[PDB]
Amino acid sequence: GLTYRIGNGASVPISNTGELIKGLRNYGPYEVPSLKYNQIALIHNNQFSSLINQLKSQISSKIDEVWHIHNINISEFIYDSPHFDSIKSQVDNAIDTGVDGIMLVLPEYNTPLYYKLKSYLINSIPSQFMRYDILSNRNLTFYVDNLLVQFVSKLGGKPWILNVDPEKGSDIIIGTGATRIDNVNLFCFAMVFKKDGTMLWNEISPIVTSSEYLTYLKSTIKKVVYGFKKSNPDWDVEKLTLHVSGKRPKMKDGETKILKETVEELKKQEMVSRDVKYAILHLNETHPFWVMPYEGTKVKLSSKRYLLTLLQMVTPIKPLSVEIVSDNWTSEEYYHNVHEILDEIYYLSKMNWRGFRSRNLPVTVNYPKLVAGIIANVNRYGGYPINPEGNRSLQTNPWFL
Amino acid sequence: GLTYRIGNGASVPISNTGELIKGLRNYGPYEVPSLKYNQIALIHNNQFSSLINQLKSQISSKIDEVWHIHNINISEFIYDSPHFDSIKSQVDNAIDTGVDGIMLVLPEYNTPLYYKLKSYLINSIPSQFMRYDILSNRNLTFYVDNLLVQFVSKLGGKPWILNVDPEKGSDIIIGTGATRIDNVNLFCFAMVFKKDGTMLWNEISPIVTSSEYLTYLKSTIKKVVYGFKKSNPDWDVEKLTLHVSGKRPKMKDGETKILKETVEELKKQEMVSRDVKYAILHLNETHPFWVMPYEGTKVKLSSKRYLLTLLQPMVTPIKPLSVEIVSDNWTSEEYYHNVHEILDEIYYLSKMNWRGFRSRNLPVTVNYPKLVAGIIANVNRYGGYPINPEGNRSLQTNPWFL
DNA sequence: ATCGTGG
DNA sequence: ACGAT
DNA sequence: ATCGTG
DNA sequence: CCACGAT
Ligand SMILES: C[As](C)(=O)[O-]
Ligand SMILES: C[As](C)(=O)[O-]
Ligand SMILES: [Cl-]
Ligand SMILES: [K+]
Ligand SMILES: [Mg+2]
Ligand SMILES: [Mg+2]
Ligand SMILES: [Mg+2]
Repeated sequence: GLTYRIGNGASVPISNTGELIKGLRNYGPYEVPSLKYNQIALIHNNQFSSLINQLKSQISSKIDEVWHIHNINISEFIYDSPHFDSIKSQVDNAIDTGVDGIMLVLPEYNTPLYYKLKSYLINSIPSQFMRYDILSNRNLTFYVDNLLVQFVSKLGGKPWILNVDPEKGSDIIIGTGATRIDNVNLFCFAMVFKKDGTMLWNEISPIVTSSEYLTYLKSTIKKVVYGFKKSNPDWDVEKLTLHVSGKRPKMKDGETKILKETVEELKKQEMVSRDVKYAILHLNETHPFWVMPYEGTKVKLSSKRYLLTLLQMVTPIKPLSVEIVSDNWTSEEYYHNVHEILDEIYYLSKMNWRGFRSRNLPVTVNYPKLVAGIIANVNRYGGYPINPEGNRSLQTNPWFL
Repeated sequence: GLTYRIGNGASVPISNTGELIKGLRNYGPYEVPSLKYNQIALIHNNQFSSLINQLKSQISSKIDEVWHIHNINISEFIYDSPHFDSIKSQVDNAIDTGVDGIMLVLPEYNTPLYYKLKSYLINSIPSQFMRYDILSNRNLTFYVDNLLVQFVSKLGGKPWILNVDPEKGSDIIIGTGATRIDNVNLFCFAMVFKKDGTMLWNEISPIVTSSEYLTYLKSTIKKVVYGFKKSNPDWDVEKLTLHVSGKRPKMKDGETKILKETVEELKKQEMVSRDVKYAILHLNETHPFWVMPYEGTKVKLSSKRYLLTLLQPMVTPIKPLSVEIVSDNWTSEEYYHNVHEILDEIYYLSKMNWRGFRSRNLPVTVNYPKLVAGIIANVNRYGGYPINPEGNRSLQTNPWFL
């Protein structure tokens, strides 16, 4: 009987898109974003196109009636050529007029141009890309519907959160680890989440080589907890869970030792409670299968190894492996704490803000994968480096959606 | 709603021992064995034992009331010394009086003595061994109940069969493969089953080295099909399934190639239909897990690999069975239809176990070969009388290994 | 070797 | 070692 | 790059 | 890389 909390104290069942959208119309999102300009720019090269005009009308009406963001104006900016220089001029024109976000329509598939512009925008202002070639042969309403879930989130809104019991679960969950972007290079990440699935803070390392992995893992985690604790000084962390994921160097014994060391150092500096109870978990997507009745099903493979059959004639299953690699739990509370962390992981698999029907995979694993896609391709095609440190908007918003 | 067919047209639901025993009392087993002497021998070491006396009276009453084998006489033979020669003398005395089967009580868990005597009795007469030191007033009822399931079966009875749709599944299923008895030596096996779970014929190769595996795999399958077809001349086989199991040499591509050749040779010889539709399957027990609803669940891992979540009968244990289709001549149009049928068939066969009342929840085409392998390996280890069913219609057609 | 687990 | 109908 | 599964 | 679907 799990539900999403949306606006005005209302709650709606999970797994029901139609009831969610209707819920949003009646009660609004959990948090409407507070804008500075009440202005979005739409940037395209199809000035008097009838479909740009229908796009804009659906966006304008849905922002108001579904997302309850009232009195928004959409200004258009036209670029003459679909080249970086020409598009960047309109982007810069829009920014200097004062806009809260940019909706950027590209004409065709162009990976280098996309990653160059996306990395520029990430460093500048919340943004949402669109492809005009795909838009044409597409049902517009489903297009704009899902599009605005992530754009409103990038603007700082909170579409919905999970209703969870404040007596149960982790005070915070840190999704951490690293992801390879090629055979030698990787970056480390650390993301602090509330048990209701909301991202509180994120940090990423520079792109480094696998030999630098453990050094930057500890430093990225210390960075994220320092940043989180500076902005939530009165947040008491007495129960802490780490979700470690990502295709990363296979140094499991060394990694667990450095993670355990990090927690005790954070405990040294009173970043977490005096006797914080913690567990370090490895989360791994495994081979999908199809059942030829499983929602919330937990499978025990061994004393420290579990599997969650996450649902997405036939029932496709995306199983998630969960291994408890370390914990300071007593043996009396152990099984109870196991049930809580596996429940928590299942709850977090309901919390992705990429659209209304997102992939059901824990946000602690999926959001770092979205970050990896951007970082990998910006390094591959030469865009602007993305540096969250020092930039509160990047540290506190889901810029990666 | 799967059910077992027992006697007089009656059927009882699976997974309920109480109703199955009551069903047998009311209606009899699916087939009562046809005995030659109406006599069985009980051979033991404790003439004045109250437990032996209660054992003999429970066997007598339940053979009559549960299994509907009426008017059987149970003669007794006492051996003095608990050693091979003395016991074998009483076995030989009992065989010479004219008996249908021997029930043999041994003093304790003496493994060399057991396998030497059991290999002798397998080569002679249906038999059921018991341990004197394990009998107890508390367990005697359960003891005799299950003991008789396998003994009636070894006498040629059919306790129960699976109620299955005659239009679905395989005409015959051949359980085959090999089992290593040590790092070098193995034996091959081939068993023919009806889709209702009954075993029709079984053959095993001699113990051979792993280098001889593919040769003897082919010859053993041909022997069991020649045997089935000689004794079921009109059994049309239009749909054939092979269940390949056992800890055996790593030769998957060559093994598959030989198994296909074997089927093609049996078609040429008109042992199966020249247009037989068949599949070769690898059945593998994998690591159990526990769900923290799954009865008969089929899991697809790819177009060729499947998993059956068989229940092991807070935390509920699962004993999954990997099923890989390594070869088939199915049309793409009928493929997934056929996949559903062979996976359901494997589930149904996991409900067939004539070892006792409780289902083993492992397909009979895997489990009966594991039982044979236990005997063959230990009889070689402890130097018993070698067992080979060839030329012995009794070993070929009866589940001597239970 | 009543049969199966669980240890 | 236990429990099973 | 609406986001997903095949 | 495309085909089709979602409220
Ligand atoms: C910062 As750049 C677009 O020159 O890689
Ligand atoms: C058990 As022997 C040596 O009589 O074959
Ligand atoms: Cl007693
Ligand atoms: K005895
Ligand atoms: Mg996006
Ligand atoms: Mg022999
Ligand atoms: Mg037996």
